[PDB]
Amino acid sequence: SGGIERVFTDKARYNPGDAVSIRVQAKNGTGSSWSGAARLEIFHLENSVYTSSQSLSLTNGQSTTLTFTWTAPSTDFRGYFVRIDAGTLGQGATAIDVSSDFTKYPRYGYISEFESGETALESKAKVDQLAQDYHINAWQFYDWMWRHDKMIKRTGGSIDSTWLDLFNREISWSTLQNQIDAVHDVNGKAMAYAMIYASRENYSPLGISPTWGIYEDSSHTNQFDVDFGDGSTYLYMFDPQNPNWQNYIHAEYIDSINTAGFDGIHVAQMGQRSNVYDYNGNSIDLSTRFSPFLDQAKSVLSANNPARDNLTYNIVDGTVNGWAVNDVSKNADLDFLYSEIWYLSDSYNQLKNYIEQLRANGGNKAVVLAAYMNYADNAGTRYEAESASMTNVSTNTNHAGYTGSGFVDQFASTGDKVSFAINAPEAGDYSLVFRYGNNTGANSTLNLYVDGNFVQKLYFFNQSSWGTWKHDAWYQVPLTQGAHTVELRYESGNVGAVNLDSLTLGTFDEHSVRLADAMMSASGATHIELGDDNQMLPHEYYPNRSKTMRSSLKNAMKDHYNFITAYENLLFDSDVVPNDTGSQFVNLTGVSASGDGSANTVWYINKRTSDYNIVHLINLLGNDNQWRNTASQPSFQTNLPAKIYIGADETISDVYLASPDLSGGETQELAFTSGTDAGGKYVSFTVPELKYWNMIYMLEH
Ligand SMILES: OC[C@H]1O[C@H](OC[C@H]2O[C@H](OC[C@H]3O[C@H](OC[C@H]4O[C@@H](O)[C@H](O)[C@@H](O)[C@@H]4O)[C@H](O)[C@@H](O)[C@@H]3O)[C@H](O)[C@@H](O)[C@@H]2O)[C@H](O)[C@@H](O)[C@@H]1O
Ligand SMILES: OC[C@H]1O[C@H](OC[C@H]2O[C@H](OC[C@H]3O[C@H](OC[C@H]4O[C@H](O)[C@H](O)[C@@H](O)[C@@H]4O)[C@H](O)[C@@H](O)[C@@H]3O)[C@H](O)[C@@H](O)[C@@H]2O)[C@H](O)[C@@H](O)[C@@H]1O
Ligand SMILES: [Ca+2]
Ligand code: NA
Repeated sequence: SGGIERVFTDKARYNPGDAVSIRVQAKNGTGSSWSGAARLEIFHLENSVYTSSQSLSLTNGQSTTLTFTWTAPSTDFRGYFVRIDAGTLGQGATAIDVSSDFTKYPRYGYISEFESGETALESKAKVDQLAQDYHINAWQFYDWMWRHDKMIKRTGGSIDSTWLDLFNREISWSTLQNQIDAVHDVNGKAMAYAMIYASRENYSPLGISPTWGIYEDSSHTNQFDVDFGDGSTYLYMFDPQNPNWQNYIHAEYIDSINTAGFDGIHVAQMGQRSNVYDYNGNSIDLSTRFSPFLDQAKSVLSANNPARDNLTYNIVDGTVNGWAVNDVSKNADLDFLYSEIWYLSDSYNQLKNYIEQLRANGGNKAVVLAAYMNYADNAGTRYEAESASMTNVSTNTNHAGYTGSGFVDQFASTGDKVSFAINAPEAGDYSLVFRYGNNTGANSTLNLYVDGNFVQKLYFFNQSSWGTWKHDAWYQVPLTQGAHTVELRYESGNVGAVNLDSLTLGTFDEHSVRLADAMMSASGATHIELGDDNQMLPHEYYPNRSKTMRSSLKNAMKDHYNFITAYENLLFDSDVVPNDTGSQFVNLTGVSASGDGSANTVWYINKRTSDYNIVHLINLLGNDNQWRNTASQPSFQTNLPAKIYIGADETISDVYLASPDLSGGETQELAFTSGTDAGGKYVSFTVPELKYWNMIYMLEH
């Protein structure tokens, strides 16, 4: 098997003029010798712009790697599709982005691990995989810093080679510096995460004054804080418009750029706080105070280094006219916009409208969303704990909300054990996720053994009652294909007790993820969801690996990111705008349609540039209108008729459709007819295949 195994480029973005080196990795699986050619074609949208061929002979079972050189055309900010054809050996694809500045088309990843064991080679590997497979061109470095108010730890004037972060992880300077070097190698940019307004506890001896702080009340009595739950460890919050706090923390931003080599600062925040005072007791609206900080930030960064002055800011809890949404997106000197969605834009449609507001408020600046998929779902293959092998503990049913036929109780003493026999369909990482109850008044622990080896002590959090199930006890392990044993053991020095409901191989649901990303991108945004060593982002604490992508979803992602890179001019460009105004329409014979992402339908979103009329179809057949929750496989459709009404205005030369779902997102020309109905001007064609997302672009001349 295989054929064309990988297609990718040495770097994630290129400048105009750069030599671009397309690699193609091929392997003959057909138990025979093979001789033929591999043909390279590169398109800018509908138009072929380079073609080339190389002869290829391979014995039975032989692998090789071809290289095709290309030069990036001098028009800046253009994306290209890439096809490789090898006849009977197979085909493949990738995409190329020619853009001098990543902030126009951000494809944002992350890094959250900085382990000392990590070699420069491993660091390059993780960066290289994301850059090659998805064209990630910027990375958010998460929880790299020592302290929030002192990001680089020094002993005298000497940088400490390792340090411990607020959750006691060991951060390595050299690992960090290697990863940054690697990001740069692929023409990546590196964004340091940093708060706008946070110090850590016991701040006064770092010369920070409480008089710079924000307060819950007007007697300067309680400083807004963030409590990490151990009585020691806190963030304290400060006034973004205070000139001393700006002075202090912008000097840290700069230290970070200049010492670590970052290309900018990803500024975070906690979200909405109400009834906010300064030290002196003047009531203040915290939501208008971020962009004066950000303006000042931008200006001291651009003065320090125009090449490394990138800036974004987390608009937390995003939604149409959400807190700080308007002030930030309209008045902050940010290179691009960023927003963490929680529960105010739960429908595909609501989230579309938020993206549109953002894109409109910012002057078609790029928007990136953080939106952790399947966040509330225990998604993946479930193994009931009542159906496993348990010792000195028995099943029960006497507390509601379990899955299956019950759960294992009284898992409270030495020698108690539960063994699950699981199958791993493919070698890879697996998130072992346990659903459980704990009402002992504290944290509870068990020891986790895989195939007879201990792997980690595991914490089970205390809860409001034994009626209440959580599933935030997990650990991620590598596994070979085939059978394995996963075992929890109550041993010596384990504490508390738990009811165990089940084990789950925490898995992102391909269906929901494909839909969510098509929506986001048709709407005009990107999604930060990939990082470290091909992990997908399950939670706001980025080191969290309670879900894993299986290979089926990895491939769809490679397709998705190929797609949004080749078609970035049609998806993201400065002049790409909705057609919401007017009153347009689309008809699909056989299937319901909607313009507002209604449940169990197909969804048209109509957009335009001056060159093209664009309609995205997104297949919500068989699924609700919520973007985040898991979903069923939608009803794929074949040879489906459509008619798109337009205006008396438009004349349409050709019709084109590309989809990540089909031939890796290559563009097909479609046959079609024109004319007029009672409803108005119209055009018509058969959509050969709709799976999750088709984009229809129709050339207007
Ligand atoms: O205690 C059990 C708990 O453990 C893990 O979660 C840990 C916590 O993650 C988050 O808080 C840590 C986070 O706090 C600040 O950032 C918050 C937030 O900032 C936003 O702007 C940004 O978009 C987010 O990415 C970021 O999380 C600090 O600035 C940051 O340095 C620090 O990393 C979360 O808010 C807390 O709720 C969690 O306790 C497990 O992953 C989890 O399952 C478990 O419940
Ligand atoms: O302060 C005294 C102790 O308090 C805590 O003890 C908690 C218990 O932990 C385990 O039980 C887990 C179990 O808890 C409930 O059962 C409550 C009672 O219900 C029945 O009467 C049962 O037959 C009794 O044994 C039990 O007391 C849940 O309903 C059940 O689903 C859970 O699995 C131990 O088995 C108990 O002996 C503990 O009391 C705290 O953990 C201790 O430190 C304190 O000693
Ligand atoms: Ca169960
Ligand atoms: Na859904």
